[PDB]
Amino acid sequence: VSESFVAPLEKRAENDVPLGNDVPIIDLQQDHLVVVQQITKACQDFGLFQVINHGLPEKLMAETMDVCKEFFALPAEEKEKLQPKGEPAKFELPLEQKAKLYVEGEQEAFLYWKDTLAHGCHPLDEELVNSWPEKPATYREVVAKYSVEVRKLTMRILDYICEGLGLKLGYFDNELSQIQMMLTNYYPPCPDPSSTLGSGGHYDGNLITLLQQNLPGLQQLIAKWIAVEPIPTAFVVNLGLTLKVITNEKFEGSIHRVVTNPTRDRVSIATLIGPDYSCTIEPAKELLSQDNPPLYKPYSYAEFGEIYLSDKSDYDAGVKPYKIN
Ligand SMILES: CN1[C@H]2C[C@H](OC(=O)[C@H](CO)c3ccccc3)C[C@@H]1[C@@H](O)C2
Ligand SMILES: [Fe+2]
Ligand SMILES: [Sr+2]
Ligand SMILES: [Sr+2]
Repeated sequence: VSESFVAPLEKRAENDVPLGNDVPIIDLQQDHLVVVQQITKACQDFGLFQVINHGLPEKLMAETMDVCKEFFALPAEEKEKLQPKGEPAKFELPLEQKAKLYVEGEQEAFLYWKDTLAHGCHPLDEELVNSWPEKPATYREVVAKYSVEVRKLTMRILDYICEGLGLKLGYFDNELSQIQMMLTNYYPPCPDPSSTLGSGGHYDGNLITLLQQNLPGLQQLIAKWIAVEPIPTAFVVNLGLTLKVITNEKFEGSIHRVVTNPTRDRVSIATLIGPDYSCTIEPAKELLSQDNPPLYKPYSYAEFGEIYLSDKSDYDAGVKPYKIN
């Protein structure tokens, strides 16, 4: 592989990462209180769980994976239409909601073995959808339906979380969930998987992420890495750094990475829901007391975003400046 993609020695993945047998798989068609309790335990102990029988149509999940794979099968001349000034966009502010192809890495500067299609999904209007990919022909109609359904499921999970925390229902149904970035991640086969990463270890900076996958490669840090079993009809729920802060660390954030494969490609669909850049983030005042003092001072999501996207010296470098007590 090009030296551009060689990860620092300490960040390279070992070849035999064990299956995470303790990753919670939560059936959302259990009794209401059982679902609340199981989600609450998973958020407190792990910060990563899968949801099944989640009410999002399996046919739509399959049709969305199909059109996402079809997009990444498009020729160069079509993909160039999503490369501003002839190259992929960077994950930096301002993060625009129009569709672009993105490159990502860390500055021992190296690049992730990954192509990402990203666009906003909320609110859905003619202007936003007109800024989505023109090809494949069915991308817009399928992904419009998918984005509405994934948001519906995310808001159900956030209200289960509200009941678990003792927050009012709809606590996150506001500016805290206003941004919905859909990241379609393409991992082509890699000649040297021992030296590269599809995605370096990270928290998602946002509130909550739902991830759809068909093939292995996703791993979680529990200094022990575990493999997250692909269930094609499930969503992986990753709690973000923003929810870790708002819950005053009552909930864990998911630290995860993606490893490369020498033989086959992989497509994942990540729906990243979180605050508008104008938001002020702080521990929920409703949960604070002399026994539970705030561990973070209030901060600008925009200010956090700039640090989160640039400083990868530590997983929580984004929130380090705002730590108190
Ligand atoms: C591996 N990368 C991490 C950083 C970046 O994330 C983003 O771009 C999100 C998109 O909501 C973001 C969150 C919080 C602040 C700024 C950006 C792109 C991807 C994600 O999987 C997480
Ligand atoms: Fe992520
Ligand atoms: Sr180009
Ligand atoms: Sr257009």
